[PDB]
Amino acid sequence: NMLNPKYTFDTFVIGSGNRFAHAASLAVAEAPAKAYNPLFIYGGVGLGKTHLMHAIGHYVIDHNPSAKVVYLSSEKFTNEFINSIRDNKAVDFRNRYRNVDVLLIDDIQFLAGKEQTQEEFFHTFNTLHEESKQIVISSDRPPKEIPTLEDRLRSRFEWGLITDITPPDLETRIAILRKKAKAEGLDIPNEVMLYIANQIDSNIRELEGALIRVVAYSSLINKDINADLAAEALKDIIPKVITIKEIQRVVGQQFNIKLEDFKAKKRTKSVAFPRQIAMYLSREMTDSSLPKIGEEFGGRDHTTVIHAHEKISKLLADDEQLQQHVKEIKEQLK
Amino acid sequence: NMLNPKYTFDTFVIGSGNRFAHAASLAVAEAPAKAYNPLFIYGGVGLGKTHLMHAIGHYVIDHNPSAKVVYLSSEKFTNEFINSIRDNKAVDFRNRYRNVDVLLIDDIQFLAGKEQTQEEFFHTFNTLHEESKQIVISSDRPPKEIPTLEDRLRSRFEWGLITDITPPDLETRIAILRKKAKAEGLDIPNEVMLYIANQIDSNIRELEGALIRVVAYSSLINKDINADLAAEALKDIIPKVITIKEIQRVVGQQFNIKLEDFKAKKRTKSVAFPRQIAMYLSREMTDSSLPKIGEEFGGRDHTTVIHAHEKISKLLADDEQLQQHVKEIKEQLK
Amino acid sequence: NMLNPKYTFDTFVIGSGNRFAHAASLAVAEAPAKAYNPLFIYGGVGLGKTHLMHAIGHYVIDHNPSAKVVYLSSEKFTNEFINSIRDNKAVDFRNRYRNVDVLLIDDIQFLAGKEQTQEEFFHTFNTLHEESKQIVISSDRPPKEIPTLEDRLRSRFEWGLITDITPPDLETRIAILRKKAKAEGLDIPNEVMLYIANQIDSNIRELEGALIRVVAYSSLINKDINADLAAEALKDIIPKVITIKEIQRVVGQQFNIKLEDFKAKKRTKSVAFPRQIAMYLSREMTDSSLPKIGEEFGGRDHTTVIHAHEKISKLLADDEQLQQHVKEIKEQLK
Ligand SMILES: Nc1ncnc2c1ncn2[C@@H]1O[C@H](COP(=O)(O)OP(=O)(O)OP(=O)(O)O)[C@@H](O)[C@H]1O
Ligand SMILES: Nc1ncnc2c1ncn2[C@@H]1O[C@H](COP(=O)(O)OP(=O)(O)OP(=O)(O)O)[C@@H](O)[C@H]1O
Ligand SMILES: Nc1ncnc2c1ncn2[C@@H]1O[C@H](COP(=O)(O)OP(=O)(O)OP(=O)(O)O)[C@@H](O)[C@H]1O
Ligand SMILES: [Mg+2]
Ligand SMILES: [Mg+2]
Ligand SMILES: [Mg+2]
Repeated sequence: NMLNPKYTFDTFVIGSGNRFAHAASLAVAEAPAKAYNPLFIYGGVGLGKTHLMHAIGHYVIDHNPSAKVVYLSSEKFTNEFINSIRDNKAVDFRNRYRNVDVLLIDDIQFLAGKEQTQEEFFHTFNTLHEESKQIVISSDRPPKEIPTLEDRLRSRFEWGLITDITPPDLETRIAILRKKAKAEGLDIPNEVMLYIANQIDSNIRELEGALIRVVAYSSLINKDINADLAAEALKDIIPKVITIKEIQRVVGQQFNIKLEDFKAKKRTKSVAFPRQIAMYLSREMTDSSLPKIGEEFGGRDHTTVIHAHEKISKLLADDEQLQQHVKEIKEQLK
Repeated sequence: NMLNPKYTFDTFVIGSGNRFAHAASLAVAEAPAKAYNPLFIYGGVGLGKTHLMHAIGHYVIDHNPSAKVVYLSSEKFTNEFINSIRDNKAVDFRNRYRNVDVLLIDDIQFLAGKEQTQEEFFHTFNTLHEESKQIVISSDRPPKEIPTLEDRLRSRFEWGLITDITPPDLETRIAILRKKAKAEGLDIPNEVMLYIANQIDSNIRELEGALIRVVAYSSLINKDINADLAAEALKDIIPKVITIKEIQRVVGQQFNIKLEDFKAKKRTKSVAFPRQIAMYLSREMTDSSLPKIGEEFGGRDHTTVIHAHEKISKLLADDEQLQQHVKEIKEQLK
Repeated sequence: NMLNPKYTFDTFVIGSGNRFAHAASLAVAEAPAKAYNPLFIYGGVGLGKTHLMHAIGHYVIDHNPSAKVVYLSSEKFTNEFINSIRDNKAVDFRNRYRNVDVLLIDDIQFLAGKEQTQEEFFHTFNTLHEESKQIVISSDRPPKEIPTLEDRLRSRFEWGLITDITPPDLETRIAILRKKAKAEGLDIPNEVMLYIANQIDSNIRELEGALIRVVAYSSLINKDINADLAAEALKDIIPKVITIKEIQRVVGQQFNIKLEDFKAKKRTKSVAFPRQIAMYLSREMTDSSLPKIGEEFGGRDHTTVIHAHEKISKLLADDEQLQQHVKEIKEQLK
């Protein structure tokens, strides 16, 4: 029906970051409206929530064919709700959504900032929970930190079980890629697999994207996939952690002060100016503590750093030539 | 209809800079919504991304007349979306664009800075991907480079195939120019073809401008096209790499300091000043390493260059006569 | 409408400097949107660019009453665009300026420095060329040297034919004068036309103004126009080539020295200083080459010329009444 066939409990990879959410979803599928009537899922994007609840819907339909499992996104919920209001189809909207055996909702964050749709979902939740029906909600934030949410909805969300998804680690990244490769029907070396899994890790969508790009590049070049092939295909795609020494060398390449001049005790303006501009940049951009930064940068007290960067802010609040200088600094440092 | 009849697969010259993009585009045209749904071509200017998307549309419409194919630019998308919002026809906008079999969207970079429109296109993308429809996206720069793009949209862009287009080679430029001439229905000598293609490597949109200028000049002057006539026509149409030797000769033509004076070990202000002004000029307008430029400039240490160009920066941050002097220098060095 | 009855192809006098532009414009007029779609014409001031654009519009409207030709300036474009986006009526601005069969946009260089107006014109150009609508662009400088123009908009400017207008020569100046006089309906002796065309060669506009002044003064004096009356009428309206000999004579006059001792080998200050000032003036005023001026200076070496020029420049960089004397000398030479 309206469920992707690729998303299923059997095609889902279990890892440390999704074991709890997977187990809760499977328990809900095995015991609908009995174990966890409100089940709330939150996590990052590209982390497996839609896959998980498509798997729930598939499980429920397969084990029970009479069930009316409905899955949708909060965007479509609001669109249908408002169009029903505008076309006097409110009774039909209520009929279609209050009587489903299992309900599955994407990205309920979309409801934030919408008052009447939130009220209508509140009443739908109430009716479904009263009828001992099953409600499953996904989000990217826990219900505590969803803005513009009524306390009744916030308390309903926390009523049941709240599960979190975290970014996958290396073993499950390789396992996910292996599962995708085996489903597609391609043979690829472990070294290529590990190279991709190590080089790209922010979410999993980009993992599949990198894999399909490298296999397509190999197909075009008409050679089998190797580690060098993976490296050459995945070149325009490859975060740079900035260190205190890295920002020091950035400033000592742009304004190219010699390395030991910052540590010197010279009070002249020519020597001083790069010291305080780099001090302000490091203070605003790095997470290192103020005494620590003073320690590496000449072992200076925090008072000098404070005064220097404060006067730097004062001079950059009115003067624009150094403003374009500093925006270039922050453009070529990254 | 909305597709340029000239832009098609037959009129596209395959090279080493468009082979990967053309392969992905033709595979997508052969198997819409089955090979790589979110296809993402990006590249420079005048390179053929619009030609490629028009070719995809032509192929899929010819091989499947019933298929609903919509090509539009992201600017047109924003215009129509905002007009739908203001005219109270948003539902009609959703029906128009969410039900398309193949959606070709041009220059997605325009969505940078438009958060509501990015959300709308995010929802449209999700619908078109859930319904198993094809989405082809064009851009100037990779999705990780575009500013003010939500991580959801960036990850969905990077989910599918990503291809890039590079400027043509010289043989590719000659082949493109031959195809354009034979399409126009005229014969141009290979000497003229090589002359124009060797003169211009910017983009095909100016390659064809050069060819049309040559043909127009020949038609006016009532003489046959040859290399000399092409040179006559392209006098005012036709980048000069700036190197350290030519920078030194520019400064030795403006401030006319003799060649061996820079290499001299003198410490007088009159001798020294041209040395450091030229050194700062090169340092701000060269890609060569500081030790290399220092060795070239009399085999000097990098610290002396550092101090000299830094005092140059101080004297240019407050003095204006040398400011117009240096702007003249940079104007006439290029 | 917005076109000029006095600006048409019949009133245009074809010459060496506008034959190419006239032929390209006539081709565009005969076959709108099909021969040279992005036509770009640039030149000086008072040369015939707006005349040619109005002639193109006149021809198209005359041969095609169902043609929506719109002539406008860049200033009117930016005014209307900003007013529309301030009134929140941008949809009507777009509806007006993307449905024009021919767009005759003038003095496009005005768009320099207005980023969003440049973007709106960029989208307008894309929409108009994507639908096979003629585009004619006029400027005072070639598209390459229009500042703050993006590569995209410049490349669209360079896509088609680019023409240029050169200041007219004597025969076509006299032809323009004869045409203007015959259109006005007065008989003027050919000697008067030759006199005016000889003693005013700047553009059409001052030529037309000189003719108008001659006619008005002669009408006031109720005397038939002749060479002497034209001379008296143009007494108050009416550059010289600078000569090294003249410069030397002038400088020697101010600084109390004769003529024959310029090439003398005496190293006395009272003669060297005026000679250095004269050679500095020749260097910074004339295009004469350094070997040539050295030959005129009794075979002095280029190194000595360099040293004297640098010394004079540095000495003048610290004082102002030598600059005053130099300004007085330049005013005398003018
Ligand atoms: N074990 C796994 N954990 C997470 N994702 C997985 C796993 N195995 C496969 N995937 C893939 O991860 C991808 C992430 O897409 P998914 O639809 O789950 O995103 P999401 O974060 O839930 O977002 P949304 O709710 O907006 O759809 C899917 O294409 C899915 O096939
Ligand atoms: N490989 C090619 N063979 C033939 N013509 C080509 C090729 N690549 C580009 N062109 C031509 O270049 C011209 C301008 O390029 P085009 O508009 O197609 O690309 P683009 O600038 O990358 O696209 P977009 O405007 O969508 O960013 C077109 O007329 C097209 O025919
Ligand atoms: N070849 C020509 N023959 C006749 N008149 C000419 C010719 N060239 C220029 N002129 C005169 O130029 C006058 C005005 O100049 P025009 O506006 O055409 O030029 P422009 O200064 O380049 O234009 P713009 O208004 O775009 O800055 C017209 O009245 C026309 O008579
Ligand atoms: Mg999804
Ligand atoms: Mg594009
Ligand atoms: Mg003009």
